[PDB]
Amino acid sequence: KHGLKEEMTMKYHMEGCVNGHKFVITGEGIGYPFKGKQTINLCVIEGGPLPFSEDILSAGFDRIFTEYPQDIVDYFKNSCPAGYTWGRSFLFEDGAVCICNVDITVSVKENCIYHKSIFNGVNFPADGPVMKKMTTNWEASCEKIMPVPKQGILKGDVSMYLLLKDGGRYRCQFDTVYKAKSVPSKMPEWHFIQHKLLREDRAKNQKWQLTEHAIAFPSALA
Amino acid sequence: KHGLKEEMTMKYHMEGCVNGHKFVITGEGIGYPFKGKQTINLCVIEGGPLPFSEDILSAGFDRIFTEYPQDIVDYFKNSCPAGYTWGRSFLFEDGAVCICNVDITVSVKENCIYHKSIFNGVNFPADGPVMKKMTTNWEASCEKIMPVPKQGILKGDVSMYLLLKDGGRYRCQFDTVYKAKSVPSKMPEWHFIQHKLLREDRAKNQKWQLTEHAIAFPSALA
Amino acid sequence: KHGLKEEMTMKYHMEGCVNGHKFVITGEGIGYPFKGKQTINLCVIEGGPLPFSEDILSAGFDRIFTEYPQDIVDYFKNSCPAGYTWGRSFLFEDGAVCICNVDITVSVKENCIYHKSIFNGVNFPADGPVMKKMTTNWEASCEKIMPVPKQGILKGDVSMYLLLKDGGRYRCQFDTVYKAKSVPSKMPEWHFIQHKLLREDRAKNQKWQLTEHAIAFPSALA
Amino acid sequence: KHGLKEEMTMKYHMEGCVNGHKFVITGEGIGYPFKGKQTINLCVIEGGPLPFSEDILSAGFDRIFTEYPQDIVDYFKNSCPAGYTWGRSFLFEDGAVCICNVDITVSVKENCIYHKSIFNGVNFPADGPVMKKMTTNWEASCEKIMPVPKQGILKGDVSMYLLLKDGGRYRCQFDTVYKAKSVPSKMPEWHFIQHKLLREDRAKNQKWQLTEHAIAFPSALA
Repeated sequence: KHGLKEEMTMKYHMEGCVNGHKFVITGEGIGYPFKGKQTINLCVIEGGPLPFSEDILSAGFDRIFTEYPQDIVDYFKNSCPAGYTWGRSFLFEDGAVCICNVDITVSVKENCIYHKSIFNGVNFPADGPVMKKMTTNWEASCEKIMPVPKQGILKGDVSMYLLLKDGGRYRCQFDTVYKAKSVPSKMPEWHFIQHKLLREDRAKNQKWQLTEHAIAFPSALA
Repeated sequence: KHGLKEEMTMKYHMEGCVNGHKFVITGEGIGYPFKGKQTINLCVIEGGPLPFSEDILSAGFDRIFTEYPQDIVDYFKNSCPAGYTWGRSFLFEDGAVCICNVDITVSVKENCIYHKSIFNGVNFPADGPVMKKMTTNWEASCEKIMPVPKQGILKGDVSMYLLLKDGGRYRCQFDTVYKAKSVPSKMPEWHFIQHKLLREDRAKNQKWQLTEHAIAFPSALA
Repeated sequence: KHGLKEEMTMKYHMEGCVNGHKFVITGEGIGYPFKGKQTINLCVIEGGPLPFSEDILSAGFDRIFTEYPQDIVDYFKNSCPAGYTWGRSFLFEDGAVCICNVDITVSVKENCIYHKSIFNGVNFPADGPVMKKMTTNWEASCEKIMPVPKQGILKGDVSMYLLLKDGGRYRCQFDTVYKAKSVPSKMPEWHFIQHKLLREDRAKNQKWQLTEHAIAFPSALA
Repeated sequence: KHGLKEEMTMKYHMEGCVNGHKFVITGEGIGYPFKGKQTINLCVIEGGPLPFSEDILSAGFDRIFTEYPQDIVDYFKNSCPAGYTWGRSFLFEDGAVCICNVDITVSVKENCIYHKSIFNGVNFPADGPVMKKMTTNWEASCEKIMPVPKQGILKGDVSMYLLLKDGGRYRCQFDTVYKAKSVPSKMPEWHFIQHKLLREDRAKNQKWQLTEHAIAFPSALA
């Protein structure tokens, strides 16, 4: 109906720079828009091996892949097949900061979703979990999604924790704007989305895999 | 079992200072620990009429009043009847900041819960929603609750929105530590709590009423 | 002329609560308004010994004691003898937060300046420099002072570093509003003030001493 | 001695993306390393006309151009002719965020300094001063420069104000790391630098000019 089928494929290109190191990452994978699941495999083709933990890039590679109850308006699916863009800031508690822009576009012909990313960051401390690769996975999280009705865009807000090998928690504040590639017809009331995101790594060429399950749920409290 | 019954009464004393103005507020109300509901009525007995919106004080007056599924450890109820203390910072987006400390203690004899608060704030702009009283209610929110196992305490984190009469959203970041008044035996895995909080105001003496429904829910994603 | 003489005496009362611990501190000392120097001695009379480093309270006990070139309007001296109030937030990098309100009033009769403070804080980590007393002194700093002409008040902004015994730096963001106790006649262009602040401690009763030198200087760059 | 002469020329290339709009800017100008002055002219060659105020990019195009008293170690000049890189985050008070990386390299042959920049940003509000071009100039500022001795790098910290056409002030927090392109021999004690930065705009092709005067000064307070 909007270009999507219960099972689809995805391609991801990310160009970036962290702490002055450039890199390019390319990724393919499988996803289930209505189940709210993606699984994707990534490969560094430039700048490898990354001197910073791969975890920082994970949310840098798609809300189309969210399970939405039919009662709530799905802005992301509604934007398809042309798709949507978004931008996000990442504010880490040790002062590091990153920013990401992503253009997402559905190719109905090939039943494939494309993701081009620019990812940039700075001020990760040399002696901190990211440049020393002491991060494990991101905790599950619950995101708030708020309409900016006058603008036709959405804002997301979620405070995120990265778990440390050595026990602890490393915080990162995510602030996101989501913009349909053309004017939507309806606009959701605000709502939550719950997320789970896991990484499993893979010595010739740096590679790894990510999985995400996400589910939307109304403001309403029983 | 821990001093609590399905229906209870509450008393609230808050002493504070906002933008240099002091005040004292006293409150009584009714609550349902296991349903996760309180309703409470408040009266200014000093410093009235408040020159700042009453909304800022709302979370300043109890997690005992949260509905907890039996599967997740309820730290707050477990701390009763002696109870617990907590402290919270409030970081508003226009630069204003507030802090609150609260001592909570259950009187099993009288089936009553006492709440003593100190509330302080500064740097609310004269020409902003709080000092001009243009705030409506707080949006529903979803709080994260994280164990600090080594310390026996909990940390809460939730980014909060106050709605404006004139449409918009005014943000406030809440960071909280919760400390049982003596050493707990078990410690919850981390979890979410969903909140709803509403104000209805009441010309002799400044008074108003607050209602809260809150429900805990596990990290797990179906 | 405004109640002040090249040498004066000061009295300081601070009531506070940090991390749930209350206390009262009383202080006397000597100061030189036009040289921009104070030296003051402090004594805990309640809640002693403090479980948190004394450094956090240092800026919590007077801009009257700033050296001002005659070319720039001195708002603080101009507010005397009635004096002025102020409020400040303190945002530490580990998430702790404090707030202070202070009423300052000159007693020309006795050539004495009074300082009443309320100081409150929360969320200092148990295992961090403040609750473990691993702080040394605050680095020198340069504060920005900005007029809010329409309101007749001033805003101060300075990012502050506390030095750690074990080498490092612990950051704290200070945001301040300064309010004359009645309407001033002129209002400064904005400007810098440079600060130096040092602590030397003193087993019967917890006591210590603070010294401050501060000098104002115009926006202008040679 | 380190490749520099009292008068030099500069070339600037910046590639960027703000709020999803890409662009390329190219710039030439004249500078006086030891007087701490640059003046530079800029031209958009891609993406013009910018939909966001030009002010945001101003600090995005060199500390070599700082007047340093001989008593304080000049890390930047010392890094020449090979030069140095740096990265900076920009945290605006309305939630927008930007990041910049810059590689600076001196061509002694041609008495020219090259500046390649990547500049990225997001979450500038549509209805805010930057996307509506209501900004004037940046106020003068005083930056703190702190050595990270173990790493051989420097950290800068300065809270910045952009002035608004319609009167007001728009805040931006700058955090910077400066990294010599090879290991320096000495390391400065920390210090201040005072900055002044002004823009004058110029209908065929979007162009404009920037000027900067900057002067370093020791921690010491007379």
